[PDB]
Amino acid sequence: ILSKLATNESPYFDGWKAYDSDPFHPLKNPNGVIQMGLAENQLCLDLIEDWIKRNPKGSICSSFKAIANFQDYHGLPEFRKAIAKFMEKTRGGRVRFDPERVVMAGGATGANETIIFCLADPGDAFLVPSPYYPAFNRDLRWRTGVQLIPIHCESSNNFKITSKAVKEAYENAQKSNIKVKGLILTNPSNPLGTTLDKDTLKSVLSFTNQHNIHLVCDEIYAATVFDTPQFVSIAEILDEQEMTYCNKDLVHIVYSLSKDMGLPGFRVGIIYSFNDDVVNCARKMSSFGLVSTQTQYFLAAMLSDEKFVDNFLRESAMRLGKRHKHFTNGLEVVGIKCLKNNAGLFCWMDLRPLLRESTFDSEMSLWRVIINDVKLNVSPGSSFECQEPGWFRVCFANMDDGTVDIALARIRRFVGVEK
Amino acid sequence: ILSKLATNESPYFDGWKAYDSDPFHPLKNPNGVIQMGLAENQLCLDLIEDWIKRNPKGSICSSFKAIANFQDYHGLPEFRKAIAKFMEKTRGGRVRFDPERVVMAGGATGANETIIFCLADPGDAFLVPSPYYPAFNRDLRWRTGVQLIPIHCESSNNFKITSKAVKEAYENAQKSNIKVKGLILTNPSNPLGTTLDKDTLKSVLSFTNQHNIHLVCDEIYAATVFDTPQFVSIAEILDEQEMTYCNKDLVHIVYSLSKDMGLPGFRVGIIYSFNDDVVNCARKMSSFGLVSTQTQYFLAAMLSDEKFVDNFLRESAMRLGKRHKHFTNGLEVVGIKCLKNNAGLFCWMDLRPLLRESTFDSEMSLWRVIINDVKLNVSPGSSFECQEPGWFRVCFANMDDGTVDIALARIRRFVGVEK
Ligand SMILES: *Cc1c(COP(=O)(O)O)cnc(C)c1O
Ligand SMILES: *Cc1c(COP(=O)(O)O)cnc(C)c1O
Ligand SMILES: NCCOCC[C@H](N)C(=O)O
Ligand SMILES: NCCOCC[C@H](N)C(=O)O
Repeated sequence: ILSKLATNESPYFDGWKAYDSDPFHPLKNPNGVIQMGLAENQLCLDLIEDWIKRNPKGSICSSFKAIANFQDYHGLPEFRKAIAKFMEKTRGGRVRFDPERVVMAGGATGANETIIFCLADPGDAFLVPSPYYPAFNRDLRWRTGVQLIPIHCESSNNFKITSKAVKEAYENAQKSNIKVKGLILTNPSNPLGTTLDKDTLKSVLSFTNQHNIHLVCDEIYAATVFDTPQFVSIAEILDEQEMTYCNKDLVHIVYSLSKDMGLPGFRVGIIYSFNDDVVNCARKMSSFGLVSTQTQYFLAAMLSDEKFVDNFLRESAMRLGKRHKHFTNGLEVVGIKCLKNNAGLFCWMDLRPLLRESTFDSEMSLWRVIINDVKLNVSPGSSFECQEPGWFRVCFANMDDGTVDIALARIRRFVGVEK
Repeated sequence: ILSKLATNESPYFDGWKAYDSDPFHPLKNPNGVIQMGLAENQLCLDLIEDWIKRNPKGSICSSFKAIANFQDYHGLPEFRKAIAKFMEKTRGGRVRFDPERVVMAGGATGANETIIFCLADPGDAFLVPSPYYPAFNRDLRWRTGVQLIPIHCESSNNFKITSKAVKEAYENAQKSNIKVKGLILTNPSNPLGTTLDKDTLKSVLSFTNQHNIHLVCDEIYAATVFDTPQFVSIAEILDEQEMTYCNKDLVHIVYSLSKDMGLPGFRVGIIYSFNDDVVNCARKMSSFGLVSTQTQYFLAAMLSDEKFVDNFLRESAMRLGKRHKHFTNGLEVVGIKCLKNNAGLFCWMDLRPLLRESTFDSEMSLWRVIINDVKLNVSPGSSFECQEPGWFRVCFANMDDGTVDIALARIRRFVGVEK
């Protein structure tokens, strides 16, 4: 006699399974499936590996007893500070983050779930532009009892958020007598890999503020921007003249080191709320997903080395851009267009012309050819609740140059032999 | 407009505050408050510190990329295995643990909360003997909407669980039309520091099984036993002849390394369920509180060193016992009796004769003298929902010999100057 949650728990996992089954390897499995579905950042690990060698004092008492026995939920004082500065830094030191507000959580997964707990009761709702990070359906609803309402986005205006589409989704929900507690954005965007425009942000923070609902911003890809415009954080939107009168009790940021540092395995999630009560409730809830002191120690060390941090953010961006363009260009050879983007660890590719029809059935049909016959594991627009068929997210930050070129040839091959 | 949880959130923290304010230190603050309220294990850290030095390969790629990028929620294969054996070992290898069942969680705090999510819906109930680990009131209810029903325990039969008291609490709840989904024990016991008797366990697993409700066992102090009888794990109760027919879907274990290894800061919580569905649901929920891969690596290394593990469990028990007896004896000099115990990092001291009356008001009165005038931070029975005044939990595993002797003198002093 389990609980509802237990007693109530795989079609979009076909790609992921096809790979695990026949995993590509240059020598061992050369005709294997190339992983292009997971958003990992590895074009920089050599930068982190390096740092670790020349600095044999950023771990295991380089004070072992202290970090091992330390169990306060504000975490190590120096850990907070290094996280707050790493954040100011990512937004070009154009804003200040008070580390006394920095709260921990089980990576961004626990961050997003915890914040929802703080802003909505079972049954309440949250608005969210589509396409969006699929795990949201779990992270934001499963144990929170909170439901998600989609704000529709299409290819015409390149998938931008419009006051029309927002009030559309918003008002619509009201008819059904649904209580909307807030709106959650992802900026830079996932799966679009696009940094939201400054005015666009303003419009949304306006709508949000004009209806006293929250604006949760998951800026986890903040340090993956590799091309203009420059990333405008919500923290910056608030320090602006015309936005001075917005209620900071409605604004919150959700961060993590899993994507712009390539450390998803360290489970470093952060919640930076402009609301003191939320900061409180959020911290008390962090004792369910506190970052390991052992890991807090190591990061306080590495993130305190300005020289390293400045080099990384710069060096890393240079590679991501290099990689991205190299991939985009290859695709435009065989005539494949992508959604122009300047961030993320992937690109929003358009295969609408390869669809036999403009139906999801076709999208799923084509996708099967890619995971089985072209042997590349990629994600289909439907996985992200994209409301228009034909789009695929393709990740390019988890492999080396040679592999990126094999995939390109494979795509070049498949396309040629199709017209 | 926050959520109910946020918009709804300190008298028992007087002791904790008195210490932070005037913290004892041999030279700096010699007349300071001695910390005897926190259940930390440090009589062994030298054993762990040591191991780390002679083994400079149990951390940060001694394979950094791999552990850093690793994000599967079954965790590192070798991490599970070393945790499963460390567990078999703690129960005298008298039982076997299949590491394929080992699920992670945010320390025991996230373990206990996650399991409740899996076994009870908002409004359901759980039975729990009193006194109990105070954080339960948060860990088990706060975000689960599940309520706790106390099974009364008194000093007569030395605070044992009786079928009478259990069916008492159980049936009583039914009248009030409350749905009871299970019963959660702590063995060894907190704050009693007593390992439950073999037959006693059987009786409870019987009542539980005879009413198809769950039996969650938080055996977090399993490796702190320092005196007979020997710790009987619930895993062992199940491998017994007369218990062969009990439903394993109702039995679950909750573990952590925070108390018997002194690593509360590494947030290593485990859930070992004999129920395959719970194991599933529990794992999917672990992605909210996964142990850091960086920490999984280090533990897979140290816990794989049998020689070390055998020495530790043995060495550690020897010190805990040494310390405990030395403390108990001192107390019996001035005539202070404690509840006989063979585990934990504290002792259940009886100050009933010092109470001016048999009321909690008196208990709180006396407690004030101890935290302010005798300057020792200790926990009062009421903090643990003890239903009878006069008992105090006093922790003795977080300081050295000299400090343990100062406290004893302080208590000797206070007692003398009181009769
Ligand atoms: C990858 C991702 C996450 C996961 O963050 P973790 O730290 O790994 O938990 C959350 N949100 C978005 C939008 C992501 O892309
Ligand atoms: C100390 C304690 C906990 C906390 O375990 P953590 O790993 O620190 O989260 C849970 N339950 C009991 C009974 C405890 O004594
Ligand atoms: N979508 C389920 C959660 O897994 C985390 C996301 C992962 N980084 C990915 O991009 O698939
Ligand atoms: N009681 C609140 C949770 O803190 C954890 C428990 C701690 N180890 C203690 O013994 O006080």
